[PDB]
Amino acid sequence: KKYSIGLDIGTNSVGWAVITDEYKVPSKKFKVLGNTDRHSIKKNLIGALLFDSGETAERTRLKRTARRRYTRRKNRICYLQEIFSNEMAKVDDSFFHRLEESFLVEEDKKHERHPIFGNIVDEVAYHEKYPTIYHLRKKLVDSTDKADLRLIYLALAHMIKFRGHFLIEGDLNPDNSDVDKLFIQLVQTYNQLFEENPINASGVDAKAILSARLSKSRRLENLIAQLPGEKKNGLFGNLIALSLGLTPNFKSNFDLAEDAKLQLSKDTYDDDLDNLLAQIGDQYADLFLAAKNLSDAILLSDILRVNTEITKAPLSASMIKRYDEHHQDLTLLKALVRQQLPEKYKEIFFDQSKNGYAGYIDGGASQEEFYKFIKPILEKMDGTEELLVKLNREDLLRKQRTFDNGSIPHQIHLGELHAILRRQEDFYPFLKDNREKIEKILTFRIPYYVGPLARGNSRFAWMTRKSEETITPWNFEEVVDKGASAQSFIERMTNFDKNLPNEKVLPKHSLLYEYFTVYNELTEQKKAIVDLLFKTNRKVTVKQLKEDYFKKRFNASLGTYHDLLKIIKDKDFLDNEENEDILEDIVLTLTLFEDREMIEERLKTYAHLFDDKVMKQLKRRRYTGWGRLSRKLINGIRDKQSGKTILDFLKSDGFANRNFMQLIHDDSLTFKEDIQKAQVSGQGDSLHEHIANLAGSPAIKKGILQTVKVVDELVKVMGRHKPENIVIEMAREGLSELDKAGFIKRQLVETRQITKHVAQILDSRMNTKYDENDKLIREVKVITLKSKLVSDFRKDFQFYKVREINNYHHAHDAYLNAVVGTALIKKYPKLESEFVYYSNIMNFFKTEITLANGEIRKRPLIETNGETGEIVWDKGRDFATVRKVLSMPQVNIVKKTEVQTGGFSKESIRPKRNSDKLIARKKDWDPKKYGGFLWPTVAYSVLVVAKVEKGKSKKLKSVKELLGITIMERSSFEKNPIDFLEAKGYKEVKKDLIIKLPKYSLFELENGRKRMLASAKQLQKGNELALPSKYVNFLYLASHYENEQKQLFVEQHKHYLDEIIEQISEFSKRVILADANLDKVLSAYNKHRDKPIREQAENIIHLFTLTRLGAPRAFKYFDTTIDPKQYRSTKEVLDATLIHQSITGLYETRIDLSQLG
DNA sequence: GCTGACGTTTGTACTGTAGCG
RNA sequence: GAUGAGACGCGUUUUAGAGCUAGAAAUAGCAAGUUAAAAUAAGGCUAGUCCGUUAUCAACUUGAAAAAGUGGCACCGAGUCGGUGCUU
DNA sequence: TACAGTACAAACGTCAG
Repeated sequence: KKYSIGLDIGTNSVGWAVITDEYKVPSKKFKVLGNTDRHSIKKNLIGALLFDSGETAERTRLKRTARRRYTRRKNRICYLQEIFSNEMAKVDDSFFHRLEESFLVEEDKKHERHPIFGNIVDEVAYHEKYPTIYHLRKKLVDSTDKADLRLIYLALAHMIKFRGHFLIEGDLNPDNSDVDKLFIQLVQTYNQLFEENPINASGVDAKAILSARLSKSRRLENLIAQLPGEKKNGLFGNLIALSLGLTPNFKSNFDLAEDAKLQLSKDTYDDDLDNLLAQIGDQYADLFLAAKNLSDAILLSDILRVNTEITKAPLSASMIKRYDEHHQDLTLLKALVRQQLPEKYKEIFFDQSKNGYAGYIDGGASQEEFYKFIKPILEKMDGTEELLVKLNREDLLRKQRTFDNGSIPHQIHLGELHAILRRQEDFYPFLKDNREKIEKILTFRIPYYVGPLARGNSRFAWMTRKSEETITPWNFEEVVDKGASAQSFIERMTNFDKNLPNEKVLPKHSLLYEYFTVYNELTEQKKAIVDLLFKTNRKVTVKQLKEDYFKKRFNASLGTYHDLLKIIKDKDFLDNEENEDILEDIVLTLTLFEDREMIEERLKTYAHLFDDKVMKQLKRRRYTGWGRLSRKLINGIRDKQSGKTILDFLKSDGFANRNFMQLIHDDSLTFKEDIQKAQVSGQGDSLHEHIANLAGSPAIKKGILQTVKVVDELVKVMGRHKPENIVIEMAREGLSELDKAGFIKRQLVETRQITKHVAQILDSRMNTKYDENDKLIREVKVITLKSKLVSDFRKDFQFYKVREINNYHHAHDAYLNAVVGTALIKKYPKLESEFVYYSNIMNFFKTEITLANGEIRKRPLIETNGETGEIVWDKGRDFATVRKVLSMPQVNIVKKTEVQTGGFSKESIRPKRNSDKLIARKKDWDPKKYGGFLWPTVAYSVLVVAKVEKGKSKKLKSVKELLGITIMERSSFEKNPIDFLEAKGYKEVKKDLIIKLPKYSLFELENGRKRMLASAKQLQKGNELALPSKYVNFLYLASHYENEQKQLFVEQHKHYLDEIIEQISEFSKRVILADANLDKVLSAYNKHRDKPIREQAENIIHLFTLTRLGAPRAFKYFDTTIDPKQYRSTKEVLDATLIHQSITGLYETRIDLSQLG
């Protein structure tokens, strides 16, 4: 007999349901394997697979980047120490070894305690002479003294490590460092985006309003009070506030519906800024870059404020003069305190937990916590005004290692490098011989297009070698094949157009992209409009359109047409038609790279077009990002009837215009057929490659894979017979004949490309037969549904969903996918070109139709299709079946058992203490002496039966125990489990009996109670409530008590509130075992029953957190908060029935673990 | 979010200890 | 909304930065403090200025692995699946 | 020889990241 499937593919679950011709689900009796006494189990063929959500590579990428950064940093040091190696070995033989084991305690350390000089006199006197490394650094710069080589090393290393940033290109000049010149460039950028309401920098001295001895807020308001055209709430004002490192609300400016807060000091500023630009435009990107550059410049004028000489180590000198300022302010504060406020001293300067100077130096407090502790203490205190104003301009008792040190360029460290090096060349000859080598060590940066410097063994790299020898800062220029590496960067980094695959996506400031998007929005008058307006200003207002042309604002812009007209300065060149592709490749070099030499090497191909000054400016220009479209989509394909391209149709289209999405979607044109012919993957792909070829989140792709697997298993069930229909939903998180048809399309048809891709995967998986001709035979037809059809079925037919009760709702939604899609496909035979891979198509389920006049019109109760004579939907019989299935108490819910993968532990390194639970950070490093990590991630648990040592008599006591293999020791456990377990103290373990138990491994124990494994030390809730349809339909309708017969349905059935509460009571006594929670709940229901039914229901809807599957989690009922009963034990599952579940969950293998021992 | 860290806060083995002249 | 490449700044951890004074003291008073080295997943071998947190994974039989293979039907009912009748 | 003194091992909240 024929059957169908429906699937509810969410980000966290895949509902699956099997339905016969009649919409009823089967219920096969499945075979059970293993040592239990149930040889079979009856299961309904409906279910949902639950799984933890597929996460992005982003955090792995961030970690990987950190790992490379640290490795290259201590190669930078190793290169330094190699250069110093022989000559240090003379000047102080053990010095680099003393610096190597500096982290060690004295018993572990082979050499002396004090790392620099060995002895306590010279090292203490180093620190007295130099309390901060910047004292040594400015000494070595200022002072031609023949200083001890150890000190040379320490300053050079404190610059080669911690070398600042590489954002300023070439040398340091006032055109890219002075706050004045840059504020001038920022106002030019503001006036470039907004030619309306500009401002003039001539009234504002950014060297003295900015960088003044006042706060961010004083300087902001002094700046506003000298701008004629602006005000502190406005756009330019918030840009300066942000530059000032304050946190403005640009949503007040762009009139955004959600809030939009920005702070340049914040570590997620890039994400927030990117959301801001998705929301406001792309034109703003050079405005915000100029404001970021201004923040870095005023940060540089604030940090570099000592100016006693131009060569005079200006960073080190300021860190010193700050130490001077800090030690006088600290002498002042301590004296102030102990003479005029004699108590409270200890909480400030000794406590070490509180946010005073104790916690600020000695403990864990940051400068902002310290300012929020100290401000309430300088307030209500006298004589302290000089300190309070230092705190107000955030200068009070600053550290030298702060969050602001990321403003420091590498040219500052190179000038101090060069000063130190060629201040001591004439005393150390190897400092002259290798000064170019050390200056390369700090200056060298691997370019963005070369990647990791692999030797074939990297997944990530593409670097191409001109020589087979070891890469270095010095030999990089010749051992890397830069050209081949950059061509490999070109070919790896180009993404591909999802509309037309295997075609490179354009740079998003491509000029063919610009002409296209302006024309697309603007849909010979077009030609006149763009030549007169869009080629003459960056953003055409509709007032200008009417005044300049209708007499005789638009989002889209030719901004790069304007940039190039500004930069290369001859207009007749950019309007010239054969000059498109030179310029397409210029914008492509210029968006692809961020390196000076690679841009210059590629622009050298064009050195004959433009003069070396504008070429210099063109290489100084830089663009970022990428569009969603390829030139073969915009201007390559062409219609076979009319004989023009998409772009030509955008330019001329007759009397009636079409948008780009219509040039794709239009039936009449041949673009859609060419696109759908091209949509397949080149030369094909595997299942896994195809899902990694889809356009979506990894969680959705995980759902798509679990969908494919539950389908392949729902045909491994019921004898390899394929389903006649598969219905898919990707979950949501008058009229003329062509308009009646458009309202059918509006109802029935998926707009989201991911689901069509799912239908393609399932189709190509299921359908594998062919004619004598090339014609496909498709044994399965794959249906894509839409949630509104389902949700209308749910809402209209009193058939409601409220997802707090149980995870059955995923399975019920897939059953709803199955019945709605399978009724639709036999109701409408001729419409299978319209959803397989009268106008309100949903009305065939209805009993009665309410018309626009108010009147009522009836339908047949049995609903049938006239094109076949087939019965399709028997109201009151299929409608009754679906209510049975939604009520039905057994639904297979499988939490996918998963090996936990991820970080070895939580990231924070905890201090040293006598606890055994600490995870050693190295193998040499005893946690009792060094500290270490905590909260290791259990990768999987393992059931071990063994002897272990017991008592002072050292008995070999036999134990069955659940041991947590952590992610760290998974590799060693899987290398040899016997010797790992023997090293864990488990003796003569039974190898054939060892049972691997990943997270969410399921056990059944008593009275049907199921409990599942979070870890060898923690368990989670298994079962869930079968509340029959009446109770769930009630509790939706009651929680939505606030059509009126639906309110009366809730004032009737009052007792269902009591019945639901006693069913959850019964159940959680049976399964949840949180007695004091049920007692609180039953007595609180007695306490609060006088609250309205609507309030009752909405609180009981939250109360199912008492029963929901998985982790115990806190919840509330009116005034009362109920805390989780955490199952931090595992002793019982050792004698439970372990269940190994199939990915659908139908097939089972059950191990009664009590039989093991 | 939710596994586990880290205390308190109870519940189990081992040695003492018992009015006496 | 996927993914990748180059740098930074901190943060943490241990160590070094002589503490002093008393006095039986489980440390009180005072003084000090700003910095640095090192490590930043353990580590791995093809030994690279690389790789190590994404994806993937119920169980059983073959297979180094890749991978393939493993569970009768229908009915009547439903507390998470229970029961009856044919069949091998 | 039953209970007392008391050194020792599971369980039960709030943090912690």
